[PDB]
Parts: sequence; structure tokens; C-alpha cells
Amino acid sequence: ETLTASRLASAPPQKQKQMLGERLFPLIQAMHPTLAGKITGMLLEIDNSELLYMLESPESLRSKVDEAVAVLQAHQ
Amino acid sequence: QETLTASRLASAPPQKQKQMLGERLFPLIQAMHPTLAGKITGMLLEIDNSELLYMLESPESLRSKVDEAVAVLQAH
Amino acid sequence: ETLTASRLASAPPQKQKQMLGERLFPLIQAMHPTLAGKITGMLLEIDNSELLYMLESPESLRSKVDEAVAVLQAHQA
Amino acid sequence: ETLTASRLASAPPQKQKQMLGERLFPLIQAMHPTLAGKITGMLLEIDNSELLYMLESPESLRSKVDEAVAVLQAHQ
Ligand SMILES: [Cl-]
Ligand SMILES: [Cl-]
Repeated sequence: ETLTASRLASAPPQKQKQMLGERLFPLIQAMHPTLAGKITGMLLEIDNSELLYMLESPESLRSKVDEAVAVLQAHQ
Repeated sequence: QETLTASRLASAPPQKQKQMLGERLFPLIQAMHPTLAGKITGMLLEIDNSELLYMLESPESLRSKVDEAVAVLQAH
Repeated sequence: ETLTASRLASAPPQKQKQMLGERLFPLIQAMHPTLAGKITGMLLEIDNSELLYMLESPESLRSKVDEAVAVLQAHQA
Repeated sequence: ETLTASRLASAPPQKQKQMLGERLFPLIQAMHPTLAGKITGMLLEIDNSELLYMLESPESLRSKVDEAVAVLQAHQ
């Protein structure tokens, strides 16, 4: 099944970030499997509507994953 | 598209009822308030199924409930 | 314990609405024991920062509970 | 009190993130009050030694906050 905005809106607010995480994790894992768990947790801070867009836009998710990777990188 | 009824919804599990009502409500709410659509939909899905079925056939009533939900979401 | 914005921010995003719900429910139940579960669920749609303010301000919580009660009220024919 | 690496190291791992969060949050809130909670949660995924450096380097905290803000920025 594909997570729609109506299906997410129908779920209790307590379960929405969990549901988005479950779908985000395999996609992030297909790009950067080593930091996927950490990156997933970070990207879950993004508003739910933007996360639903990212679940359907591979290049938008890619650029956010790359931005999260840069956030984790320590100073030179 | 079929008219949803209280008896037809009562036959399905409670979360499935909310999903069915949510699928009809979300596109209409998004047409009014696209930014808060997901939040408004989630909120309005707490209303009794019979009142929700009325609102799905009464654009005037849906709009006033959406405006009431928007007031609830407004910060102080 | 009182839920601070820093304590909520340190929790995983998957747990934040659940944590806010656990704090909101007893307070809502105290002024509206009837549809407390529904009101809590509705108010959890509000942004987390505004919910943290509402947990500290009884003023804003009561008015939001009253507004939620109005949303639940069925139309008069 | 000033948070030293030895003081942080003496506490359990999750207690360490909460302690760093308590120091990071007011500084991040001063910069971006609306996104403070989200930015703090995301920056807490960074290694504790790099977080302690950022708490003592206002310029490096600012550049990390800006990177986190870009991660949160919606496509529209
Ligand atoms: Cl809007
Ligand atoms: Cl801000």
C-alpha cells in the first residue's frame, strides 16, 4: 500500500510519525544504509505534509538525506 | 461514487470507518485549507459518523466545522 | 515532573505526540471527563510548541477544550 | 554550571542527550523560536563531543542550526 495524506490524517496523531518512519527508513536505506536509522530519525522532524511529498519524490528525499548527512559531519 | 451510511460503516472496524470517511473528507478540506488539511481532517474525524456523513453532503456545514477546527489550531 | 520543550525535543519524533497525550489526557479529563479521549485526540493535532504552552497555561487549555467541544457538537436541524 | 566532557561522560547515554538538549534548546530558540524543538531534536543526533564543541563555539552552533533549517525547509 501507498501512504496517502488521507490515510495518514485518519490515523491517531500518536501514530503518525511512527507510520512515516516505517516508510521512510527503507528508502533512505537504499541510498545510505549505514546512517539510515539516524537520518530517518532526523528527517522525521520535518512536517508530515512535506514528508508525504518526499515519500513520492525520490530527488527531494535524496537532497534531504544529503543535507542530513552534512548536519552529522563534525567540524574540520 | 456510493453514498456512505451509518449501517455500512458500523459493519467495518472503527479505524477502517475513519479511513473511509477520511478519504472523502480530505480532498474537500484540502480544497479549502491546503496547509492545515491533514490536521483539520484528523480533528474532524473525531466527530460522530452520522454528523460526518451529513457534512459530506452539506458544503455549508463542512465549511463552518473546518473554520471551527482552524480556530482550535490557531496559536496564542 | 513538568514536560519542558528541551525534554520533548530530546525524545524520538515517534514518541512526542504520545508523550503530550499522556500529559493532556488527565487535565482534559478533570474539566471534561465525558469525551476526554476525543478532545485529547483532537488537540494533539495542534503544533507541539503550542501544546507545551497549553500544558503550562490552564487559561489556553480550557478555551481550547471548549473550542474542541464545539467542533464535536452535531448541527441543529 | 558549565557542562564538561567528564561531567557528561559520568551519566548514562540517554541522560547525556537530555543534558545537551537542555543547553542547546535555549540558544537554538533564541535563533529560530518556531523551529527550535525540531532543530534541537535533529542536532541531538550529532556525536556528543561535537555537540559539546558547538556549545562552546557560537559560530559553529549557528552554521549547524542553518544546516538543520535547510533540512526542515519545504519544497514550496
Ligand atoms: Cl491553508
Ligand atoms: Cl523560527
